Amino acid sequence: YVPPNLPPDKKWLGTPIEEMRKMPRCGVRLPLLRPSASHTVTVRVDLLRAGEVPKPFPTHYKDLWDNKHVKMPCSEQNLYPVEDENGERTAGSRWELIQTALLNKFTRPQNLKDAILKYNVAYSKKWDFTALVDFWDKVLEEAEAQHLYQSILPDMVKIALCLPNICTQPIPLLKQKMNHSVTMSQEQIASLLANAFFCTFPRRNAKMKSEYSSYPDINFNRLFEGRSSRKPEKLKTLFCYFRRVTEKKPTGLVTFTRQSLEDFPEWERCDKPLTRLHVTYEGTIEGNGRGMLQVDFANRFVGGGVTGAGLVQEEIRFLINPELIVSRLFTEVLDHNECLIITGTEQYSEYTGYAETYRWARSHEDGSEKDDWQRCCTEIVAIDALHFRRYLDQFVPEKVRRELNKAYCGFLRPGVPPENLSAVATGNWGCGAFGGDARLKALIQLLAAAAAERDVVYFTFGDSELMRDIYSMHTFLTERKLNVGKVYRLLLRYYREECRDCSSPGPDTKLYPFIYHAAES
Ligand SMILES: Nc1ncnc2c1ncn2[C@@H]1O[C@H](COP(=O)(O)OP(=O)(O)OC[C@H]2NC[C@H](O)[C@@H]2O)[C@@H](O)[C@H]1O
Repeated sequence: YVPPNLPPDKKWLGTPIEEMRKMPRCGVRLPLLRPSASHTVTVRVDLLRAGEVPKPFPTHYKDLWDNKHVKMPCSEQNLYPVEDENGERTAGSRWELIQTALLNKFTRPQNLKDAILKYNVAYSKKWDFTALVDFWDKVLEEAEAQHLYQSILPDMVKIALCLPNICTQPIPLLKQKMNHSVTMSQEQIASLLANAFFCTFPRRNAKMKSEYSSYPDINFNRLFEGRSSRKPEKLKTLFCYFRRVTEKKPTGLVTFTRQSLEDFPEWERCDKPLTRLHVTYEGTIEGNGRGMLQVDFANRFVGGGVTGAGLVQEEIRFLINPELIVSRLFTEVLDHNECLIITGTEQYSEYTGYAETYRWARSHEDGSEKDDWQRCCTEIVAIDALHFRRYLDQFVPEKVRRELNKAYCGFLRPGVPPENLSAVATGNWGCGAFGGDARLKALIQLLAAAAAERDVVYFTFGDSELMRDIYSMHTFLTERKLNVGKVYRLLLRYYREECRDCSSPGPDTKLYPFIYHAAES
């Protein structure tokens, strides 16, 4: 069986995009946003009104310095040792120290550094600031850099130091196995990120295995190091944010939910049928999946290398929607059965390129209308694929079972009637830096979505052959009436037969050919 040749000029195939369900239009009436055992809410829900920056709850700063919550910098327990009159050691408030370090003009880059390091003295002789020093003096002109130091940086310091009156409620850590949600103000997030920018957060820098060894970086220290060329475009994009939220205090709310599923489908038996597909080689997930569930091609440590190294799908999403970065403050690494769902973040910048082609394009005025909880109508899910080192590895059932489960966990929304759930807006998940095969993930995903009762929208990101092969396969499986079960079974029939005992680094027969042949020929 060789697949039927399809319309050679057309840009998309399958169900027309504008027929897929999308929020807010498809959404269930959200209930009274109340705090609960599983939902921390850090603003005044009674006072919550369109256009008005939310008042934080409770009104005055309550601190928790422990292993259940973020260790806020401004805590009275954030200490450093100090010699007294006699030489005997006492503790000094690190917060005060920070305050009086950052309340100074920064008229050169050397100053900002001096500042950050005044509290981070252990890393005086470990933290490179080239990238910054370069950005300020060489990449930004007299005009731009003047606006940065008498305006933006001081504005950032203001919201940074207002933290205790902004994030008055303790932020719990979203640990492994917790099914928990946090919802906080865009304003609150900007304060924390401002703090992140000034490398303010305590106990989050150990090379040595610490308490937070299990969590991603959050201080921005690494954005300052290296002779890397993409650092500046990164800075341009984050300042675009810091400039937008200092000038006009944002009035939205944002929700982070960790999801852990303990019980999965018995895929061999799964009776549910395939869902509707729309696949296109133009568009992008952020660009075109307006209203749908947009996937983040995530690292287990969420956000990937946004604070320093990387600059691919996730890092990019996290830069254009910087409010996602704060997820790193409190989200432990993802186990194989976990994900992070962020409803509410805004897009502040537009871009061009990818990896080392990345340029900051312009500011973006996010268009998304807000929901019942004053959260933008855009829901990202971060799911982490496996980073396959040898290409065949991924067809081992265990590897397929897993990628299936992750995808599932990221899509499934327990309790929710399918007819309310939007489409999933995805693409070549795990088939870039993580080096997996697109044709397989495509299927896997398409199977998981099926199991989740969510229709898919796949962006092939330029690859039009993929658009066809994808589509061809979807339509072949569908007209031949196949459920998730059989389609899974065949994937293992593929392993046993071409992969299990394979001399070469690649099989003689690719997946789709094999599947086509193995069902109806
Ligand atoms: N905006 C957008 N829309 C749709 N498709 C995209 C987009 N950007 C990239 N892609 C496609 O998806 C592929 C995957 O991007 P990538 O970030 O390389 O996804 P992976 O899961 O393979 O990489 C994961 C790791 N990299 C960054 C994260 O920290 C992960 O640790 C990429 O090569 C493209 O073909």
